[PDB]
Amino acid sequence: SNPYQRGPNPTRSALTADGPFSVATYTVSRLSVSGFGGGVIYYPTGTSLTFGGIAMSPGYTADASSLAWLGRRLASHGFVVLVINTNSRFDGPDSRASQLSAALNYLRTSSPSAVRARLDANRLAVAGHAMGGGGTLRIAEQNPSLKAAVPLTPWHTDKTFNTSVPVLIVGAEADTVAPVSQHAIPFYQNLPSTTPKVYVELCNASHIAPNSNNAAISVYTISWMKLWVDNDTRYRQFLCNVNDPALCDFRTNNRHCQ
Ligand SMILES: O=C(O)c1ccc(C(=O)OCCCCO)cc1
Ligand SMILES: [Ca+2]
Repeated sequence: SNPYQRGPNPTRSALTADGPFSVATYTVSRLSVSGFGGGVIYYPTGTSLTFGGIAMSPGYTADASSLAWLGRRLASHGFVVLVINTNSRFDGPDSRASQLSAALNYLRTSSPSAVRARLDANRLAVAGHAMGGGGTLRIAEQNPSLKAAVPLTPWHTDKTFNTSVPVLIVGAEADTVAPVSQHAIPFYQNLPSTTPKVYVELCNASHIAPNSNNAAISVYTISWMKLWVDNDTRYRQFLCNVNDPALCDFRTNNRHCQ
């Protein structure tokens, strides 16, 4: 009945590992594009289906490889994921927003045929690590068509974003680079009260927790993307009535659960 629904009924165990789909990659060379530094597209193969798309940005001084595990994890659960490299490794968060915007336009207008055949360009979301997550919040403000945004241990000097795009922010308790008291939590609190939003804080986690395989990040990022990109309400169970011992803070206005 939901034409965008993919994969068997989820289990928490299943969302901590690569999913039902084989994954291929397409390397986007830096010279092949303008507006961002190229990157890697992870996309499902062995299938004739189409899937929503996600543009993902790494953080300060980092490249696409720092989120390669997450790009492949999301792809394997049924998404087309472009993890970008930036024009300069020292680009700030608003620059990363512009480069996410170029990456989304590339997906919708300049995709390789192998990517486009697996892509429903009408259903796009964004995600990002650190300054990349700052850029995710800025692009959510500009582009109301986005289905979801997931900033991972985000960093931004701007603390105030206006968007109706549903936002789930992942904070890291022990983050000294983007302390949650100065970034993640102000971001959550200053988002509109009418916008479906969730803040989770991983116990004992560091700023680099998003840069390698992480069960909690996998569960919440897949579930948020499934819920909003696919309208797949089967993933409400992991985001609602939440009792998760991996988490040491949880905040929501609960607008995503019905
Ligand atoms: O995106 C990241 O992971 C990230 C974000 C911020 C810093 C940082 O040191 O902020 C202080 C200095 C600002 C520019 O020098 C480092 C890394
Ligand atoms: Ca602002």
